[PDB]
Amino acid sequence: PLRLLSSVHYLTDGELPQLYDYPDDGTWLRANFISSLDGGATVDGTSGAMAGPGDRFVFNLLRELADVIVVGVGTVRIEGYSGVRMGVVQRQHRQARGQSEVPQLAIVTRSGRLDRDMAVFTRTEMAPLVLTTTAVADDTRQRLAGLAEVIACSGDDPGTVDEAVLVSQLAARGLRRILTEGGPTLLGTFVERDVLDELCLTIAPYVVGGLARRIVTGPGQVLTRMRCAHVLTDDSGYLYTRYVKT
Amino acid sequence: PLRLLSSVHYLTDGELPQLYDYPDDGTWLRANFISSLDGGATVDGTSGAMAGPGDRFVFNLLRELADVIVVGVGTVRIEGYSGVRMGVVQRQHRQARGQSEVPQLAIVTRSGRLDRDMAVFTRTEMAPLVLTTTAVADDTRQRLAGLAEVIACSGDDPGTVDEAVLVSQLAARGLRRILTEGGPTLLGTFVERDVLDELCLTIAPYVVGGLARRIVTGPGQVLTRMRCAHVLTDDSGYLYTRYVKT
Ligand SMILES: NC(=O)c1ccc[n+]([C@@H]2O[C@H](COP(=O)([O-])OP(=O)(O)OC[C@H]3O[C@@H](n4cnc5c(N)ncnc54)[C@H](OP(=O)(O)O)[C@@H]3O)[C@@H](O)[C@H]2O)c1
Ligand SMILES: NC(=O)c1ccc[n+]([C@@H]2O[C@H](COP(=O)([O-])OP(=O)(O)OC[C@H]3O[C@@H](n4cnc5c(N)ncnc54)[C@H](OP(=O)(O)O)[C@@H]3O)[C@@H](O)[C@H]2O)c1
Repeated sequence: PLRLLSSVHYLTDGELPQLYDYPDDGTWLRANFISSLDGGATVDGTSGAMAGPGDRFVFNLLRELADVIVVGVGTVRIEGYSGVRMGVVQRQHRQARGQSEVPQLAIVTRSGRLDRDMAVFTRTEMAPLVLTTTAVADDTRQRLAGLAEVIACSGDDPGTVDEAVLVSQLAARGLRRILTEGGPTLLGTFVERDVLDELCLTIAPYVVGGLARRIVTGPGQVLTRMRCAHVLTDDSGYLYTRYVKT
Repeated sequence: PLRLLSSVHYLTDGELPQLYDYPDDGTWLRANFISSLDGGATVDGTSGAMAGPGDRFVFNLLRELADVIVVGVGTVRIEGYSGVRMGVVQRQHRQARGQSEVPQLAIVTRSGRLDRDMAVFTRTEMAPLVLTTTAVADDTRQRLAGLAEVIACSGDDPGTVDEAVLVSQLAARGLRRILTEGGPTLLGTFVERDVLDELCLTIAPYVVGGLARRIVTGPGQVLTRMRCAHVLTDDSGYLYTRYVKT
């Protein structure tokens, strides 16, 4: 029944993208998170502490592959989101694949209460998308004129975001290779709404104790089976897993 | 940097214990938990739903190997703990290793408010240990006379349990191969107190959303590095990991 996993293959620069390729067509919502062994998403309020040697490799790759990075407004402020920096070689590979040189950032907010003075609009090569509700879209649009394209992502209720709508709105703009890196609330809603296609999860070899929240938070409770596509490791005992929805 | 993990070896009946052996001497506190990809310890309030094909294999093995199973009084009630059932072959292998035929159960409680009428004392081959505080030990001892050996596990504060003391009290009684299966509060305190030597964690290939709590709960925040001793898998995409403290 049980099989021992072992390192059978060293990954170099180029086999790595293959492992994390998006499907050749269709919208694909990929999440990339890190957590402790005991499910803590945070250490001292952020994720960067737990980050593996591999983790920044993988984190960067997934960004390189994404058409858009979708992020909750909470993570933007907390993780200090600025523009998606692509290095010269990253830009090259993106252009080679026919994508823009830098992935778009898309910020999800139900409230739309994004300060014009927010950090996220400032140090960036590209104006973010703001994914919000039909209700607040117009005001948000005017308030953020010149700083962000504001997109209504309501489905039926104009006062909330419909996550499948959100996904289709991004697809609608050719941003079908979607990466989300947080936060837990956002991820929680993707999970609740069953629109998460893939979870790339770094499991950091730490226990952090009970204080930390999980990589998903919120009222959602589901039981979505996923298929383990791969587990990578490094010498530091990290697991870089990639699971795709059944 | 990254290595692809793959199934290199089929585990049979007998190589499995080797992977999960306790050190030949010394006290060893091993936890065995299961969680979802997104760190949920529970589904609908229990853990059994997520359980792999492998998971009951491993769960049983770890029990077979343990001198004592330490459990919070919460898990006892919630998971419906009765006596540790060992099958005839399990008993045999335990005797072969010089252990009692059935592992002892040890219930941790600060309050000591264990009903004499509790389920845990009833359907069992062996009287449980009750690990509690110096303060309530005497009353708990009298109240549970005939049903459980009550052991004070205070260190300095007689009103709380000192987890290192708890471990030594079990060692003191020859129960040095310790398995805990919960709950999160208990595990949280083992983690807080840095007495957890090993975490065997089943990662079930599900996301469950934000409602679930983690396999550790409580106020504790630590950053304890662990070494990945092994990752096993099955066809169902479960990971049966074993991490030992650095
Ligand atoms: N371990 C990891 O991998 C990881 C990764 C990322 C973040 N984190 C951590 O998690 C924490 C942040 O948590 P968080 O839950 O507040 O982050 P968040 O999900 O990014 O932010 C929450 C806010 O974003 C908006 N939002 C999220 N989902 C939405 C939805 N479905 N529809 C409309 N708006 C939505 C809402 O904004 P409005 O209030 O404006 O409506 C919501 O209040 C930080 O500590 C961060 O470091 C950890
Ligand atoms: N996914 C998994 O692998 C897994 C495994 C096990 C359990 N669970 C789940 O977790 C839930 C139970 O959570 P829980 O935190 O209440 O379980 P718990 O830790 O077993 O029970 C908590 C209680 O046990 C006692 N306790 C725990 N740690 C103690 C300590 N260091 N010192 C003194 N007493 C201590 C206290 O009893 P007193 O109040 O009497 O002082 C405490 O209130 C259930 O839903 C269960 O299914 C999940």
